[PDB]
Amino acid sequence: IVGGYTCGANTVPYQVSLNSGYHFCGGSLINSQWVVSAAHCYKSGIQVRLGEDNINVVEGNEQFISASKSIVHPSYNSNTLNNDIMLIKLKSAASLNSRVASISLPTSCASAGTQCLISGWGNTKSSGTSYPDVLKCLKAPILSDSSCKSAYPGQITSNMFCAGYLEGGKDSCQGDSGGPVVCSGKLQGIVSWGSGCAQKNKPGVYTKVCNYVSWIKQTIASN
Ligand SMILES: c1cnc2c(c1)ccc1cccnc12
Ligand SMILES: [Ca+2]
Ligand SMILES: [O]
Ligand SMILES: [V+3]
Repeated sequence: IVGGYTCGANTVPYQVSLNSGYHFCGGSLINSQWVVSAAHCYKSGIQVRLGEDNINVVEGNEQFISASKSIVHPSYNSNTLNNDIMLIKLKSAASLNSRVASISLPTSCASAGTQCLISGWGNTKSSGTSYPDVLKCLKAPILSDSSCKSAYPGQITSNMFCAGYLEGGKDSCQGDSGGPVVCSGKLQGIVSWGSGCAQKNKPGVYTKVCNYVSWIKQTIASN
């Protein structure tokens, strides 16, 4: 997260770190047994880390639970990043309390202009590299479909939305992938892609979670 702020420990209690020996992506806890992340975050050997603030120190609220199964969306296209969503089933159920809690799926899509909370442990620089140990946060508005399409002509599908600031300075970045975009208490986005980070006229692009609730529910119903 470039241009954000330190969230404060366990104030984003649905935020997960995906670990394969190291943090490589975020995700969102949607119930005691399932995490939503980006399909482009797929890898084998994932451990889900819940209750994290500093990802390099055991602070006392963590739950570390291995994935038993990962399910990339059937129509995920890694070339276009269309349908950039994946479900991760936990080997054992998370214990839900104030420091670890699920985030609700949407019933309806979010509106443009809605201020959302984006979070993660990604790069905090738009040029150069600096990775934070504690969870970073960013408040960012959903942008119009037309502004999004103007920013990335020929690249935005109906399963994507832009959020952020056309002036630059504030964005998600490398290592935030797969993490939440929460608007009015619903998981509306997943950190997907952009063109650099925090550049003028290049806002972040997010998977539009409201288009996947049927697939999520059906999948959870049978796995
Ligand atoms: C870890 C983190 N981010 C990424 C990947 C792995 C792989 C692909 C990709 C494409 C767009 C944005 N982020 C990532
Ligand atoms: Ca920790
Ligand atoms: O990334
Ligand atoms: V990334």
